[PDB]
Amino acid sequence: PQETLNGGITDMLTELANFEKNVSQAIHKYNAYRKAASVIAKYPHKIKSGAEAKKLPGVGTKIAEKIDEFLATGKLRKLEKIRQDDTSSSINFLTRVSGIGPSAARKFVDEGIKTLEDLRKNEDKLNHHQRIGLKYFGDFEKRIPREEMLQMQDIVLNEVKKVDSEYIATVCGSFRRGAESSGDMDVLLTHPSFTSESQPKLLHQVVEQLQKVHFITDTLSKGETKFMGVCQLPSKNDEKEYPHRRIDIRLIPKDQYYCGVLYFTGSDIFNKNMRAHALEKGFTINEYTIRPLGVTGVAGEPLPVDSEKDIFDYIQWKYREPKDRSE
DNA sequence: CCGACAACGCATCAGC
DNA sequence: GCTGATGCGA
DNA sequence: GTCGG
Ligand code: NA
Ligand code: NA
Repeated sequence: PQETLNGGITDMLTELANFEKNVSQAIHKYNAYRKAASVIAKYPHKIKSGAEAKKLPGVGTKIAEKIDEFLATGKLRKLEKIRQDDTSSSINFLTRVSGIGPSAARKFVDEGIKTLEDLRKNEDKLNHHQRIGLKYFGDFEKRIPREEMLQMQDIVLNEVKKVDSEYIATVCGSFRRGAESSGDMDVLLTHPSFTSESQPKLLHQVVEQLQKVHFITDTLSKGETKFMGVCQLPSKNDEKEYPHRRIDIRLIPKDQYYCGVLYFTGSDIFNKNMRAHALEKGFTINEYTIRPLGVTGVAGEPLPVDSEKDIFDYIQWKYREPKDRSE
C-alpha cells in the first residue's frame, strides 16, 4: 500500500524507534516499534483508531494510545519534545556515522561534540572505523542501484577467480533475491580446502587482490573469517566518480557454505518461516547447519549439505528461488 | 508477572 | 603482557 | 513495547 495510507503513523513509529535505539539504548523497544511500523506499513487500510491498529501483531496498548493521539492531533507530544531536545537530536544524529553507536554518540555530545563539523575538528578522538565512517558519511547513506551491484559483482567474481579458480563466491542479501537496490554488498566466500575440520590466509588473499585492483579502498575490520570495508567502482575518464560503498566478505567452511548462503539471502521473514517449518519435520536449522531432532529434543550431528536444495529436501520443501523468498 | 526479543567476529577497552 | 567485557554492526 | 509461558 502507498505510504500515503498510514505514512504519518509509520513515520512516527520509526522516529520513536530510532530514539529508543540511539538515545535510550533500548534495542528491544527499537525493534518493537520497527515491528509495529512494518506490520502497519503492510496493512492495506487507512487506520481509523488505535483499537483497529491493536488487532495487528506487534501493536499493543501503548502504540494504540499513541496512534489515537496522532490521529486526533496530527502529532505526538513526546516526539515533538525530543525533537527540540538539542542533546537528544544530536545524539541521535551522531549514530548515523558508521562506527559511532549510542555510547560513543552520548560521550561525544557530553563533551560538546555534536555535529559532523565537530567530529571533523576532533580526529584524535575518533577510532579508525569512525574516521572512515565520517569520511564517507554521505556515500554510506546512499543506496546502491542494482545495475551498480551487477558491476560490483562482476569485479568481485572475476578477481576471486583470478586469485584461485577453486574459490566459490556468492553475493547475497536482498540483491540475490532480485531487489532493485541494496544498502551494501555482502559476499559469502568458501574454498574446498576449508571445512569445519580444516590456512589463515584464504580470506586475506582475496581482500588483497581486491585492494590490488583498487576496488576495496578502506578496511573497517579484518580477521581470518570476516572482512568489513569500503569499495568503489572504477570511474570512466572524465565522469563523476561513483560513491564509496560498504562491503562485507565472509569466509565460511565449505560444509556450512550453503546454509550460510541460505541464511544471508533471507529475507529475515522467510528465514523465520523455513525455520518454523524445519522444527515441524524435526530439523534444527541455523546459519551454519541443519541437524535432526531426536524424540527427546536432542539435536544430532549436522546433516551433509552440498547445495541450497539439499536443505529444502531435508525438510521436504520445493526449492524456492531466492526471488520468491520474500517470506 | 516478568523474561525473551540472535548470535558472534572483530576492535578496543577495563581489569589483573 | 593476557584474558574477559564491551561496543559496534544493521 | 509486545508477546506469551
Ligand atoms: Na496487537
Ligand atoms: Na553508527
